[PDB]
Amino acid sequence: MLTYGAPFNFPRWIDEHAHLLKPPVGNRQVWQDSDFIVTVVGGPNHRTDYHDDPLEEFFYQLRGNAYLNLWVDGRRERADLKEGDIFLLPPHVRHSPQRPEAGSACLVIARQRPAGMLDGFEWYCDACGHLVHRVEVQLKSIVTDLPPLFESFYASEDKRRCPHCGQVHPGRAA
Amino acid sequence: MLTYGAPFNFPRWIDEHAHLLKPPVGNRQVWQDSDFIVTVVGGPNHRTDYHDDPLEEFFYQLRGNAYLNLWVDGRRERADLKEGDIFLLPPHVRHSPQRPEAGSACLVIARQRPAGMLDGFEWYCDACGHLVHRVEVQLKSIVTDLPPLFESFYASEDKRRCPHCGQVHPGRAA
Ligand SMILES: Nc1c(O)cccc1C(=O)O
Ligand SMILES: Nc1c(O)cccc1C(=O)O
Ligand SMILES: [Fe+2]
Ligand SMILES: [Fe+2]
Ligand SMILES: [Fe+2]
Ligand SMILES: [Fe+2]
Repeated sequence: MLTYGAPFNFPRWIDEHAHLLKPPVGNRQVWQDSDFIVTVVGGPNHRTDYHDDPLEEFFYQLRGNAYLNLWVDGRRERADLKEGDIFLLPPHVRHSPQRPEAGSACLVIARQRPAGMLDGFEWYCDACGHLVHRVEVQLKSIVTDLPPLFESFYASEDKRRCPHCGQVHPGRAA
Repeated sequence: MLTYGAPFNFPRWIDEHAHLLKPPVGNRQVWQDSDFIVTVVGGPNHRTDYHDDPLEEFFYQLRGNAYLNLWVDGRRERADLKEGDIFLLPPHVRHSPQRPEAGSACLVIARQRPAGMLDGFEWYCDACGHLVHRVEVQLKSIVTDLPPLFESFYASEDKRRCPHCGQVHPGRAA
């Protein structure tokens, strides 16, 4: 049967769950236990991490504007997500979503990762740009696994200390 | 780098490629050679087949309305796709997309199938409902593998002959 239920109005669903799109991530999954992970992300969010997703991610900015901070070579870049843009992110491109606008909404689609395909979360030095800290995880929820991770980074000066220049990353106000 | 290029305006892309959304399928792939198969489908299309997709499919009806004829038990059903609806179709649910409206557009997202994960295309008897004909394929393009398949069904009375009641399926005007 229709395991994921019947079709429904998306604009109206987003209006109804707007109150639930909370920071740091601003996440919300539309269907549970499905192979496609379909989420709506709103603003304002708070992200200092770069995600290393080992699969592709699809974006469609439905309301408001946002941008992804990226590493493209070793260079800091930004891909803008103006209202109405779509974007397909290749695997492993480090990205840090910035969602400043209240009432913002972006459709974000990813797939369940196979066992032993791990996500990376990375922070980089503000001063020298060297990698400061990386955690790899077998992700089981993009909604409710993210903020505990950021938490233990923020709460610890040794994790935030650049191993190249010794600058201590600002953590939860970067 | 950004293999699939940078973000771009989706409404405008659809307007620009509207002339290309041709029947029977009405298909068009946004990015090539990617793991997510992201297509826009428009109308009017012409579909008599039921697709047995071994992975999930995501739908977001962006412009116009459409419906999927389904088999849910062994029962013929219809899930309507009114403008603005989203829908996640489970694996293997037989579906026949009907897109009657000109200037219609639906975002449809699927994944590349692994080797040896085959798609099924099926036709059913109008009179008795028995399965008339099934082809399994290792799909390599959802745009440009579909219509040749339908073609050899339509062009052949033995393929269209119900093995239960001997009724010959109407083929290319069903
Ligand atoms: N891209 C994202 C991710 O991988 C996890 C959570 C949120 C987002 C986003 O785009 O905001
Ligand atoms: N669902 C579809 C598919 O699997 C192939 C081609 C077209 C569609 C559609 O929704 O029209
Ligand atoms: Fe991400
Ligand atoms: Fe540093
Ligand atoms: Fe299909
Ligand atoms: Fe029959």
